[PDB]
Amino acid sequence: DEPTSSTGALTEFVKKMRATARKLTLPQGSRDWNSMAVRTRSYMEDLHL
Amino acid sequence: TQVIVSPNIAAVKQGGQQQFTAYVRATNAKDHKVVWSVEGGSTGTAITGD
Amino acid sequence: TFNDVKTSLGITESYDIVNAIRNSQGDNFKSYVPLATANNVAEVGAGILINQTVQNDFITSLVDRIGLVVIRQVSLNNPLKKFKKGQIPLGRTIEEIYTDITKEKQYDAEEAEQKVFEREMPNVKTLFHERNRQGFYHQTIQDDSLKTAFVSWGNFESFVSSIINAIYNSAEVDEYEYMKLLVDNYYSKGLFTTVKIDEPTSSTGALTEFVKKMRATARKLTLPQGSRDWNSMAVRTRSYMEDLHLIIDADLEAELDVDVLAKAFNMNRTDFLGNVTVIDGFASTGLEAVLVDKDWFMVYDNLHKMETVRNPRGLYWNYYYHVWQTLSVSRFANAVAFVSGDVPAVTQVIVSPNIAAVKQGGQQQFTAYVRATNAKDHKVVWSVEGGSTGTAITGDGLLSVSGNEDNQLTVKATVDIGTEDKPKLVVGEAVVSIRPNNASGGAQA
Repeated sequence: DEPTSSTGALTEFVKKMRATARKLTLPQGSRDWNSMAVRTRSYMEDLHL
Repeated sequence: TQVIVSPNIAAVKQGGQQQFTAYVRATNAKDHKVVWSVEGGSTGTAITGD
Repeated sequence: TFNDVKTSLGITESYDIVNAIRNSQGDNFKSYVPLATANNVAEVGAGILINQTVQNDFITSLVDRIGLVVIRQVSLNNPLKKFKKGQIPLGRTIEEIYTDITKEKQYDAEEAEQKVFEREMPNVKTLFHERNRQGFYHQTIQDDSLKTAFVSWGNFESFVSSIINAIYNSAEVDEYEYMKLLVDNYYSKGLFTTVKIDEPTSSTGALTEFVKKMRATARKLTLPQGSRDWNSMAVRTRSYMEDLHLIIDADLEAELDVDVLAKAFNMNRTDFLGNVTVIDGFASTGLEAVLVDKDWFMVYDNLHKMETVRNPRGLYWNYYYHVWQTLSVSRFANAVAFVSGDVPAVTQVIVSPNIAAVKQGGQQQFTAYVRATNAKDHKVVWSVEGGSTGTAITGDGLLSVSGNEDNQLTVKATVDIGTEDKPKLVVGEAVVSIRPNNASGGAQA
């Protein structure tokens, strides 16, 4: 939902943020976040929001 | 599962108006309807829709 | 001199504390009941204005003396003097020039064969400031008659010094009111970029919704790429965070102070993010928290001159302290006025460089920059009021004048808001002079 629409929608956006940014930097990686669908891994110092 | 009201703590001037925002936390996206109400107070203190 | 007088002279006296009250009830005024000299303290204990020659209580021929002289001194300083920018001896007008960015073209070697020496004009907007105030502060000190009023030389000098400090305070009082006036001029002329807020005094949510628009606009003003909006000339300009100056009044501070900060474990995250200065004014309606660059003020100086004459026949000096200033506002700096209450849908329609100077048969595109307040509406309606019979603007800003066009034109960018039965328009304007073509003219095939 739009995070500017409320405060309750704002914290909802943060929980979807931090959960996603942890998924990008798991040590086993995933196929779910590229578009070539390869098992890649990000690092926290590389992610730019 | 629950409903979150914006400005959970509000402190409104007499005569003033605070817009409130409901945030329906759900699983199925049915965009559920809200009924607003207010407990305590006068006859003049009455909430409207939205 | 003076004959008799009452003691209460300018006293309106809501209730008589002396006889009508303290002598009357057995109420909370019982703490003042046992006082023996209370009817005297309540009488002249506010100060008196007209001095009598009160006699002495024992030797009635003697008089009572003034035992102390308390000359009280004030020093009045302009809180906005840090925005003052200099002095001009010679000249009247200021030519503030902005150059703006231009548009990219595509690389093509085959076309580059024939367009080496083609020319493309820069995008340069200028604006103009000229001298505004010319005033003086007359003061007269008649030193020799004032020797009758004092006994000490140390009090005589501290009084004649005080009158010299009655001007130089008034030169700071009136300069402050003129620098507030430039703000309310700039809002009345409709030139701030208004961010519509609620009145922060009403609900503390409306206060906290105001801090969010405050910090956002401050972050938006200082984005390194700059932004076209937030100023009245509509150029791409970039503010520095140390150069933003949030000008609130004293009430809006204590809203943030008591409500927001008091209950903030992290103070810097709900901070105003500017160099917050405090006034007690803005005078208009709903206007508060004017967030400006420091280059917004174009206050210059022209004369600070104390000129004296002495009348020798009557023993006095005249003190004419002349102040001449150029009190104006740059529009190339960017300025935001958080106006509560109801504001219009469109505040202004900024148009293209308003000096187009188009040759007969030429074309010129005019770019509208609508300063809408809320979210979206408002297609622009164009117009060629001025000369005609050939002069025709399209739905975009192309002018396409004529071969016969002579008179200057007024290109209008009209935005209709409000009611269809009384259509309130926000009409931005642009001027263009028409120079003759002189080739491919006369008659034509």
